[PDB]
Amino acid sequence: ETAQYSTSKTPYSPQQDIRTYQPPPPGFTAVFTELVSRHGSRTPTKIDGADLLLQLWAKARDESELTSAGQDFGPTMESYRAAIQKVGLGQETGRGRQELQGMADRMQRRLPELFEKIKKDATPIAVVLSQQTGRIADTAKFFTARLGATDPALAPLIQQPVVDQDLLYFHKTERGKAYRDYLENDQRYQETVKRIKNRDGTREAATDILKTIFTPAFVERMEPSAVTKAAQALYDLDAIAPDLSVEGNWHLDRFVPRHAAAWFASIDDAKSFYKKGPGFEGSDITFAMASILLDDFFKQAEAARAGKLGADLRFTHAEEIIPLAALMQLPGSEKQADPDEDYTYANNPWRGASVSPMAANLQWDIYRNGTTYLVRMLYQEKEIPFKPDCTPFTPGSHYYRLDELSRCFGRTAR
Repeated sequence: ETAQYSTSKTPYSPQQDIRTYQPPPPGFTAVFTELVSRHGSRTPTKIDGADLLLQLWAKARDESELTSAGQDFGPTMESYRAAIQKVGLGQETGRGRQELQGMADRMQRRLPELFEKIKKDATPIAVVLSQQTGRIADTAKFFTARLGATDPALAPLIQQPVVDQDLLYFHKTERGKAYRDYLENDQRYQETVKRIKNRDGTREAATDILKTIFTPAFVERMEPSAVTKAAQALYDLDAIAPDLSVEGNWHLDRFVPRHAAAWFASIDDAKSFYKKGPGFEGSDITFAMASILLDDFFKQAEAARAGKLGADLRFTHAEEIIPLAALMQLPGSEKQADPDEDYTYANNPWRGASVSPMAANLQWDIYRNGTTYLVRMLYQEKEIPFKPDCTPFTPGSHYYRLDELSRCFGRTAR
């Protein structure tokens, strides 16, 4: 566990040791692999919350309304702010680099026979991006540079990156138009978000957060709206602090009680569940747009039978991984909400931390024996089954015939 209450800011950790994956059936050897990964751990995209808190802190300091621990909040947040600005807002941290390096390491150690075959055949390793610059391009570079550092003979086969916004940025392209209209205009969705936001408990959690730093009287002198906003800002900065573990340790949990973090995490997860995840029973508005990416996993696997491509490496955002997982009914995303019963941690398994942590990723390994192609799926590098109407190669197996997967996803008849 890299973090307990950070939802989709949770830093990455592989969820299985590669030595415990099921081995491929006898005579099957790796011939293709393909990946889609969110960027690694990053800084906040905005600094305004840090300045809001630093301005509030300076006022309480001047009024002599700081707690004992609150004395150190100013220096702590100034230091944290400076580290964020030195990395750059919305940019990859040193932990994010380490995350992608680790994923590259385990891919090469998991499929040594594939990378030998790729060098034998001179087949390319494609690299595909959601956008041309930023944390996305750096994420890909962390991964591909590690592949080439471990195996310099692989480096000339790794292709220069290309951008495919329909494939890896669909929530912001034309594919996402109906989805965005739904968010803006659907009354049931708007009512549900409002209900989540108005859950009783935020005011108490917010005051519990501010009271680590400020006297109760200072907190009561604030406008309630300002209490909510400052507490949210501090929860957010505490939530993402683990992403910056390489840059420092600011012990921001001093200022966010655990019960308050748990509350704010449950609010974030509920909102994201409806905005981006499985959503309401019977509706695919939040994730049908991801069909192009599921399509592509199939398209590239079938192409690999044609011997063209060695591996396909794709890099994108949570806003692509989350809907892909709901569309595929991956573990954690298989349960849509009854409209008469709002999402809660008790009635639904969906969590940002497990569905879409930083460097959230899905991988398919394709193995061949004669004319038979088997697929094994890794999710956060845990070996997982496909949805239950897909039949494994043998009972209990995590390997699936590629033509069985095409059938059970409706691409073919049999």
